[PDB]
Amino acid sequence: LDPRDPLLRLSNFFDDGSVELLHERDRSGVLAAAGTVNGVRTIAFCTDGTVMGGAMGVEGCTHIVNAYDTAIEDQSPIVGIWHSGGARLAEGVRALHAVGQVFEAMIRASGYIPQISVVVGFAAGGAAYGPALTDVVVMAPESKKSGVCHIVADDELDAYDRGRRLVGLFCQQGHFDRSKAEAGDTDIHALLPESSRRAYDVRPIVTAILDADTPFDEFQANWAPSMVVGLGRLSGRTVGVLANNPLRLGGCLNSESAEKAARFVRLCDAFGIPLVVVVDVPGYLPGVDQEWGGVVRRGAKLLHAFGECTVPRVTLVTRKTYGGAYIAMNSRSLNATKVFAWPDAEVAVMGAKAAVGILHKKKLAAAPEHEREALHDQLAAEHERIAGGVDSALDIGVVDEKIDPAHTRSKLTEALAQAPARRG
Amino acid sequence: LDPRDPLLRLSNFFDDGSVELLHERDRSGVLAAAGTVNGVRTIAFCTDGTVMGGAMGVEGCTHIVNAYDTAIEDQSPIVGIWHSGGARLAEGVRALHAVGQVFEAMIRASGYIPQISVVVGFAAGGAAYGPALTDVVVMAPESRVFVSGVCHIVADDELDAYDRGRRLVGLFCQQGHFDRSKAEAGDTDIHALLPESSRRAYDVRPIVTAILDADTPFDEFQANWAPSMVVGLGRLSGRTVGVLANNPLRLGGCLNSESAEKAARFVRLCDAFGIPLVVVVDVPGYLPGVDQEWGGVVRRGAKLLHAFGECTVPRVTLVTRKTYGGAYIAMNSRSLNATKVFAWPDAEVAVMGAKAAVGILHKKKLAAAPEHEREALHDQLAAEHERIAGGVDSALDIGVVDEKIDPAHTRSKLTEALAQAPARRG
Ligand SMILES: C[C@@H](Oc1ccc(Oc2cnc3cc(Cl)ccc3n2)cc1)C(=O)O
Ligand SMILES: C[C@@H](Oc1ccc(Oc2cnc3cc(Cl)ccc3n2)cc1)C(=O)O
Repeated sequence: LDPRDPLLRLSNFFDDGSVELLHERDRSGVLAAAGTVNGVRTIAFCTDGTVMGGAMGVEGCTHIVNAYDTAIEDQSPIVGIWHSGGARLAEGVRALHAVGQVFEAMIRASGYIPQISVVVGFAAGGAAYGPALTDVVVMAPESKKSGVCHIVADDELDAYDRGRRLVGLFCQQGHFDRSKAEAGDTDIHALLPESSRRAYDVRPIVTAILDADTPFDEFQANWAPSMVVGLGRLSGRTVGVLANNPLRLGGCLNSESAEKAARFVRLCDAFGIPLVVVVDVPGYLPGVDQEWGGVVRRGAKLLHAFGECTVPRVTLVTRKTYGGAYIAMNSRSLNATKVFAWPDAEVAVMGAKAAVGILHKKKLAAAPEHEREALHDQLAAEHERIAGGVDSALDIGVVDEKIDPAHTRSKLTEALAQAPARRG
Repeated sequence: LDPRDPLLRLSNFFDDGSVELLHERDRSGVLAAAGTVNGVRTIAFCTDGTVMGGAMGVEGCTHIVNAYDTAIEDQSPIVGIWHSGGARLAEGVRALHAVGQVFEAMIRASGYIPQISVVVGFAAGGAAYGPALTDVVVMAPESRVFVSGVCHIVADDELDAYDRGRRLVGLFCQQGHFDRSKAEAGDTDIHALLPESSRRAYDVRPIVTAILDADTPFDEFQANWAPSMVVGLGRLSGRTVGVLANNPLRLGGCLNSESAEKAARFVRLCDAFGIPLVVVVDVPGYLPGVDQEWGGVVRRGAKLLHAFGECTVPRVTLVTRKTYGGAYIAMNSRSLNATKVFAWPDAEVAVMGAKAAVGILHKKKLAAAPEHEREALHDQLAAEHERIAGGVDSALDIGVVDEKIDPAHTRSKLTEALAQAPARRG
């Protein structure tokens, strides 16, 4: 059989022997079917790369729409397998219309049933926008469109594999397990650099929080690299993680990271998936040139996403969190479920040196130039002794609890478990 | 510092003698008040630029939050007047928390009561992000936002800024009703505004203004951002409507990343407040960034599909000259549940232009043809393709256009469809 055969593709995705066609096979360019993915009833459709290179037509789109109606009715996840040059030129406006009806079905399904796209071949035009409307896009390398693909697989087979795991993440979310959280506790603080000025990759910290032999399904690893987001399991339960990554742009927020974070927050909130927000961010940045439009607009959207969120969302401040960025990273003012801080964490308007340069500008300016750098450092030291600490923020109430980093897992799990499924 | 006195500014904005302060005056850096705007009960607050440059602190932010709670409780529009360098740094994290609570209030109000910002001075940091969370930002030129599409309306001066601020609350809060007699009395031959040649570019704005009431301003949003797309509020037979229109004068009228984003936000705004939409379509395609980055147009375009697809206010489409391909689907097509789709007689609804279509469908015959005859062949191939594809009659047959109309009744036909639609569904 040709490798592009849609029944072959469907069969490699679904549980063995579970495939049930939803319609008679034809020359429409689409084959849709029901089946199971590790037991859970799932709907899927596959564009047929053997007919007109998978081009989307009236009858094909109609099968997709029927599959969507079926999935919506049964509340089943729906998975599309894509390989298609786009709309069938010969079918004219009729095909355009039919493609649009696919979009409208996906929009009706949005936030109601999970939608996973597995792009296994070239996908252009309507076949690029189709996946763009779904919740998670898995791409095989054999298939610039920056930020559109969430997960890059090794090949086609690995792509169905990640696709299958995603069905489990969304449809078998499970329960938190306090005993497993404690059993996985480690000293996560040890993963930080000795110097508080040195940059590090946050991912080992994310990995240490999540269950040990469970994959971290990171989204968009190569887009907006100053932000890390993705799905995993914490004591068996599906969680989404967001984490500033000091390794890139000093972990600062900017237009694309804010966009990446906001979309991820909205996706998890839509499906009842609780969030862990690992914060270590000194500030935020404009684009090339000094354009602030993006980070203002996207930043606002980030605020909106956390603000309206109802799933549990717990913040952990590892090292430092400053200013407006502090506010946007799931702060108490935006109704965070709980905010924890490691012992040596700093929560402040800005660095003590910068703070002092502003608060004592005139004293510093009026001081003799030779006594000045010493005066600045002395004032900073005294500022730092009364402002910035965890104990100050505790006092104000914007940090709920300072925690031993050896208890990060259990503490996080405990806070998430005590929150309602929906409120805040 | 008299001119930046908040009471003065609040008084310059509200109807004369309607100011009722919501709290004792102080040095918190904000003053909040209730009042009227052409009789509509309105809540407002002004940052106090005479105190530490309007810097935002715990007490001031608290007044803003109580103002929001009052507006939300009484379902009143709320207007912020902004002049602030940022947060009261000496308050430390306390100030950060307080500014966040302002954001959180704006979020609670989002889509529930109209929020209008009037930026009259330097607005930085938190004072930049606050207005970004509201629905319409008006900016006086004697000012600057800092920490691009963030400003929707640029006024002539501070008083002009208050005047537009005031008109805006009228658009949101006194939306009125459609009026057939007035719609018809304003009918003109709108098609006459197009060039003779279907290949010439033109500014779509006179077409929009021809549709809207003759003696009523068209409040265009973001005129200098995403210029291939025009959006804005105006009145149609006295009724507040939103207008979206591709503008052929810029980038051929093509969709792209920021035009899709501009359109999507505007759709969601009108949908939130029960404001019906007129979509004027003349779009031949869509574009990547000039570096060939398609990411934006894909992500933002999908957001436009979503905005129209979920929309429940009435929304009617008018195809004037052409609508092609994927851009056709996105511009409030029947497949996304458009309320009604009108087309002018010579309009084209198609996958692409006939010349382009044939060039693909018959690439081989064309390339085989002798060089001095390949042009006559291309043209005869095109003419026969458009005998059978692309016209309004065909589109009527398929069902993607509901009615071909005489352009001289454009304004009244649009009014009729919007007026007779359910206020919610589709
Ligand atoms: C000290 C500083 O205080 C600020 C600065 C900004 C601010 O508000 C926001 C809001 N959303 C943001 C979102 C992102 Cl992605 C980044 C930064 C953001 N900042 C709130 C307080 C200032 O006033 O000078
Ligand atoms: C012939 C052509 O047909 C298309 C192309 C694209 C398409 O889907 C969309 C969806 N949203 C869009 C949004 C915008 Cl702002 C622009 C273009 C958009 N296109 C649907 C059909 C193709 O398949 O090649």
